[PDB]
Amino acid sequence: RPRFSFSIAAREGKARTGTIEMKRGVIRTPAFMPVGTAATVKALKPETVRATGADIILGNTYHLMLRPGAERIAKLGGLHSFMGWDRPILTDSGGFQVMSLSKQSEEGVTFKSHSRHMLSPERSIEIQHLLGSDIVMAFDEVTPYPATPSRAASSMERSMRWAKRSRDAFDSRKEQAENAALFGIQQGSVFENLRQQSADALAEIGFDGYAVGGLSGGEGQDEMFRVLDFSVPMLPDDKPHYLMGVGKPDDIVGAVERGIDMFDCVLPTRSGRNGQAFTWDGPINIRNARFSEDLKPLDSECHCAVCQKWSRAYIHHLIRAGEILGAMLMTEHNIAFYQQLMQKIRDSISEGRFSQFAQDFRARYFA
Amino acid sequence: RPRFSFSIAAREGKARTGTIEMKRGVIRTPAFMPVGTAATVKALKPETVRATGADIILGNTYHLMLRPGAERIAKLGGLHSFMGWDRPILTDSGGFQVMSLSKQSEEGVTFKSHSRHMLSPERSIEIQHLLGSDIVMAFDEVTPYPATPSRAASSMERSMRWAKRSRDAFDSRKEQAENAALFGIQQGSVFENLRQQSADALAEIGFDGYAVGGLSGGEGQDEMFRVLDFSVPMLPDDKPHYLMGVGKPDDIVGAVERGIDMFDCVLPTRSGRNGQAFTWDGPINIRNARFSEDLKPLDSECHCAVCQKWSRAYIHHLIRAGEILGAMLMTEHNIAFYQQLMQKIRDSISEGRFSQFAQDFRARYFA
Ligand SMILES: [Zn+2]
Ligand SMILES: [Zn+2]
Repeated sequence: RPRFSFSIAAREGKARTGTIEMKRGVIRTPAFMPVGTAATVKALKPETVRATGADIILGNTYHLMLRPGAERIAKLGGLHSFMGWDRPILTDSGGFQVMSLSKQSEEGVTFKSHSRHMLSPERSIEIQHLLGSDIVMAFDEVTPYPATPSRAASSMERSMRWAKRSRDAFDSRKEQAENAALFGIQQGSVFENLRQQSADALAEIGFDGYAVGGLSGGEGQDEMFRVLDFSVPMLPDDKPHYLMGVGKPDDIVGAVERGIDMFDCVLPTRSGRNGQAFTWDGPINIRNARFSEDLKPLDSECHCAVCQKWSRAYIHHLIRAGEILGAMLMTEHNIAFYQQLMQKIRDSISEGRFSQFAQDFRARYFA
Repeated sequence: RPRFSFSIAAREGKARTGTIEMKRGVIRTPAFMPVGTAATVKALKPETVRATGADIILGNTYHLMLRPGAERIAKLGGLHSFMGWDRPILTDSGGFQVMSLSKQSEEGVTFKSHSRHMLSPERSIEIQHLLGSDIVMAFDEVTPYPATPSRAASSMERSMRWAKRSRDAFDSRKEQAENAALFGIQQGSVFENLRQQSADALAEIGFDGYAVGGLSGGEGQDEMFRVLDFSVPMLPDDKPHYLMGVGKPDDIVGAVERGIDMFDCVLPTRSGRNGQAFTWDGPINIRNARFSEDLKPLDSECHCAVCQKWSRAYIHHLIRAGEILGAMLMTEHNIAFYQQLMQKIRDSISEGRFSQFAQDFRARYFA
């Protein structure tokens, strides 16, 4: 396989289905990436993550650089070997979690662990190298929501300067440039002209893929969709489009309708341990008393191992009791659900019936 | 298969190896039973528990009757169906956890949930029926350690009265009597004559197996072994001998040397989630800094899936980070370790080299 190849096999309106080929394997698009925070997809063995259909996982650079540490992971053979996942890994740059969980300047950011630490385009790319990441995210500056036009512009500008620095850091490391891919991130808040300026700048630098950054931050789905409506067509058509941190099933469906090829989100894992299970008739909270003697599976059609073997009543009990197996089963189911969602999307695009799928999906999910 | 058949295939001194055949499957003896507290072996799917080599698990009646409730489990199809374990299950009577976790009389005990509840020989046996238990423990009275001779005697007497009541409750329920087995429990603290009186009384009532109750309560291994020395030969030779709540590896080895065929204990599960891993060179606490860059498996010889795929360094990280996968891997390893211990014991008895095994095991484990 090549370092990186993205091919589109089929289209319907703005939606695309296809594949990204990388050395560690093929990624089917549109793709959903389970989140590995600190070198683990919570409550699942890597074999289980794969069994659900995941082709790629995400790793959180901020968490890894704190614990167990980037240099340490490299000493130990890199993230894939350390955690037992041998397929592609996308790493974020660490910058988001800096702002939400942890001194800012043109050089980068210093911060204290939730221990003093530093990140910058250079160090970020370096850390992702040390981890052995297959898909490297450029380091950008977070743009809060809402942001004024002035501040959105200043920050987008900085982020494009940081994108160039990311590109150069990445390219100067031969091992990294030969074996990994680099994605740039579009900024500009909700403003069309800034989104265009950002797209243009990223395209001129040139990346293997392009993320739409800065959304799912409080603006709500209508605004997110309106921004996607004009922002995604600005990106190069022949490269992957990644919508960072977007994961409700209806968000995913609408985002694919607007040209997005890749997603990540902690909802299936997070929501799973907390009691929320996804179903084709909408989410359920398994802790509800209504499930205490319900012998049905979490979902009536789901092909996952959990739905083949255990009842709502049992999982209800486990989660009420705070048992680890409850978290394990809920998580496996929810990630499997998401992968079946992605498969149905891929198939429907390939068959030119994605519009009808989106309709059918919503009528039932929000019934 | 029959309701219950115990056959001894080989002997060495007081040690025995053989099999218990029951409707739900064969149990290899000497046997170690992973503890399913509230209808789950903590952090493991039943398929994983089986993969480690377990033939039978234990269920805690006290916990189940509190949550999710005995009647509820019966409504739902019984414990095996509810939790996804289709091999034999031994249930305790609930009485121990009453005294350690929750009004006492000749009738039984009432207590408040850690909701007011009640247990007695009759209700205990009934609850174990509702759960669908394959091996039913008679309901007895706990004898604290230390106990005076007078109190040890009074309580042992009560427990033998309760043993008769257990036997009669069990036999009066045709479904239970035809499909399950009933074990009696020997009491008498550390006193030989009371242990003899108890053995005699149990044998006269007649049970499918006989537990040595009242040990591993603070007396320490030397005293436990001294009591086993005279107490186990008092039990019928042709039925299983169960030592309740005994689980350190050296305790198990010495107990088998004295005639015990069955064990349960929460150490491998409990100790696992807390960081303790069993090895043939002795336990280790994986949280220790010494393991942060150790690429070796938990144990150099262990055949378990954990030791084939992950390093000490990774598990170290997971447990330090409070990740659920750390608990999963530690537990799978420790239960697998215990099952390999039981296998080595079985094989060595079958080959007439158990004495040498016990020697070799100790010299290395306590090196
Ligand atoms: Zn499912
Ligand atoms: Zn192992």
